Amino acid sequence: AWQARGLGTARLQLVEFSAFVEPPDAVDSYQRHLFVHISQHPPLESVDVRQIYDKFPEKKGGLRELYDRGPPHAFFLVKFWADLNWSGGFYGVSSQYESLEHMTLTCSSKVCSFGKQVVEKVETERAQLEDGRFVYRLLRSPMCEYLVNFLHKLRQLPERYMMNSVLENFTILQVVTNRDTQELLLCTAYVFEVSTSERGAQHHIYRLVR
Ligand SMILES: O=C(O)c1cccnc1Nc1cccc(OCCc2ccccc2)c1
Repeated sequence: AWQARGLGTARLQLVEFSAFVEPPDAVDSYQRHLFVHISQHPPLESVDVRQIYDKFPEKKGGLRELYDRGPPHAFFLVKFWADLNWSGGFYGVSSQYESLEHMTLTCSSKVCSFGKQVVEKVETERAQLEDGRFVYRLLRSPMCEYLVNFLHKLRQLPERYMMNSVLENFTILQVVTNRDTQELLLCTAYVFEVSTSERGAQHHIYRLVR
């Protein structure tokens, strides 16, 4: 009855999320290539979280501990089929959330390889009042150089199944918390495959249950 139908909770809803590259010539005629993209402008299916425990960090800030803090309804798994056909351009990530209440968000994004945290980015965004609800805009964050280099290497692999093998061990954990109260608002686990290109980016969102 109170089961999510999109990625978010009654406190904080994902509006839009994308990762993209704009070619250097974008200044002349604009174009951006979307690696992955969620736009949220029946209940979702569910995946038991224990199955994905070892794809993410441990001991602290890991999935089990986070799920242990709660709240359980705030945990989502997103599977992406990334579009890897698109050098020297701008690699960016854009996130947008909204809420009924005014908070200061802290958003932590962790890239893990074989479950070991490899890179982490932490950002805060203060609410902006706008049309009844509050909007949080973390737009055009530069991709970190580890991911850009990873994408350039990945795009070079001679077989799609080889990119999928490599991506089997690559995950991203995103945890959004109330900066002031420390309460977790949204935790999203991302897992990745490569899209055949022809099909651009796709995704499938699941609730994480236990
Ligand atoms: O923004 C950053 O530097 C950043 C830093 C630390 C952690 N996470 C970050 N961002 C982020 C979050 C979620 C997805 C995403 O990229 C999808 C592209 C992609 C990557 C690999 C295989 C296929 C497709 C980027």
